[PDB]
Amino acid sequence: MELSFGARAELPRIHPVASKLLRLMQKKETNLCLSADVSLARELLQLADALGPSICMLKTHVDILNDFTLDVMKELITLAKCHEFLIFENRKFADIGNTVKKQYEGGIFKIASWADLVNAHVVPGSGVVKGLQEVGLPLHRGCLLIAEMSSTGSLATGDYTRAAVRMAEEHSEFVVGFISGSRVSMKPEFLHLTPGVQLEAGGDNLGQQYNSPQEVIGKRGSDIIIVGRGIISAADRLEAAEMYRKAAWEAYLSRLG
Amino acid sequence: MELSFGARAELPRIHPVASKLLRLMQKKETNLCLSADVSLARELLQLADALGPSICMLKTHVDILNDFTLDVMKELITLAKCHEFLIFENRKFADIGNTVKKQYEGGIFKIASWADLVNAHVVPGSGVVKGLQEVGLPLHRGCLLIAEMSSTGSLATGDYTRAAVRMAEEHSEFVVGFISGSRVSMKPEFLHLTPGVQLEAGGDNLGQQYNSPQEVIGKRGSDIIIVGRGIISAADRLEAAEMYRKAAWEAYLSRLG
Ligand SMILES: *c1cc(=O)[nH]c(=O)n1[C@@H]1O[C@H](COP(=O)(O)O)[C@@H](O)[C@H]1O
Ligand SMILES: [Cl-]
Repeated sequence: MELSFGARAELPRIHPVASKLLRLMQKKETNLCLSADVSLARELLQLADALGPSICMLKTHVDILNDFTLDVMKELITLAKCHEFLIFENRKFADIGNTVKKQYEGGIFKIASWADLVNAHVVPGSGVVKGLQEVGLPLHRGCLLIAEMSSTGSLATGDYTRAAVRMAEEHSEFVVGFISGSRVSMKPEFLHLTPGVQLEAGGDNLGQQYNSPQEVIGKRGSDIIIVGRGIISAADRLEAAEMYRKAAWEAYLSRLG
Repeated sequence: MELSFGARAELPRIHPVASKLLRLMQKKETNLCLSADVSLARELLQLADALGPSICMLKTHVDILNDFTLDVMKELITLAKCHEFLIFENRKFADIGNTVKKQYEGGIFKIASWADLVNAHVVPGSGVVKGLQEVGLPLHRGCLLIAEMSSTGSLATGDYTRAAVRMAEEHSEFVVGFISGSRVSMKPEFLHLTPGVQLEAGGDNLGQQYNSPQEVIGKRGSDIIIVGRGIISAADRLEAAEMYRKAAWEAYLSRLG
């Protein structure tokens, strides 16, 4: 009952942004999302260009980009179109509906204007989704709900995770998936993206816990690995990205049969 | 026995930021925080100056400020020092430790460089606090933990709320209190700040729910009301600020005896 990414792109209830992503995943043989956790535009753009062919998605961190401008994002969009990847902004929206609407659409960042995908916490209740949707729906954007977190002590467990899944189901015109550590929905229209991924066992000094691509994709049933430091800290970020891409792709192929 | 704000300001285990806030609350007879939910610097600085005398705190929304610069924040600080109120940035930090550290210190906004107070969601586990504290402690800052939310379908209930209180207790060198709808800790060194406050019954059309100053300060035992639209959308903003200040203050006096 496992389907390829390319077949999932054709599912009757699939959102257009999800279909676009699934098609490029299949085309490029990648289910790797780069977490571009860097402070300078030059580095962001150079990683985007060099690793573009290896990734299905680049996760931006505009709240840490010391030299953000909208022109930087225009250049990133050019690279995304060229190399074929989606732009996912990291910011974990987590406020009442009316607030997150403005945080998404406006300020200096104007996130909705350039991000294909955003993510939201479900702790406020579904108003968080509803607010983001008022902005992103006509822009053909999608949203991921944070159903589980990778960090030590995470409270996104049990009934909380179930609430996230229900909320996604009830807002499928805009919610395209989850940030989670494993498959949390049985519905194949939903994407599972998993951060906290490295080839080596370990964690960091501030509560991050790591699992491998083979574990996350192969055994836990997620779709896409989100990798920051496992790539960013490497001497050769391109080689690192290729190792992560192969790991995640081959784990996916093995669950297909 | 309930202590006055002035007496709480002198408690041996009080955090310096909380002491500063409690002293000016007592001095100015105000336990009102203005939520400065505006898009333009001119509007933020106008409200800060006009309403400064009536408030103990101004909650900024830098993620919606279309013309943010550091010079705007220098000028806001000058108003805060003149009128005597603290600056509390709204952004509900909600990510792993390593990420929120950078979101707090860096980017274009450099929140730690001008906000007295920040707030965090507890969903990621205690790393969210550890990460923020690594930046906030050197900068003499404080943090509030979001123990309850004002919105419909909030998951910040029960064991989640209890987890927030334990996290605060264990990080009392940085955490000075809570965003909550009610008193959640019995320790008088912690502040309670409550959003979703208006004089009349109701909500917004994106899940916000409202309670009155008398209910939240008097019956529910909170310390400070956070008010945005109840003031900002009024014809006469100074009069509205004064109505909320008087309401919150009298509720406090009555609980005190
Ligand atoms: C988001 C949600 C979550 O549960 N765990 C996370 O780590 N994140 C974000 O993903 C990235 C992890 O990066 P790294 O540990 O691979 O360097 C990071 O951007 C974090 O905010
Ligand atoms: Cl709030």
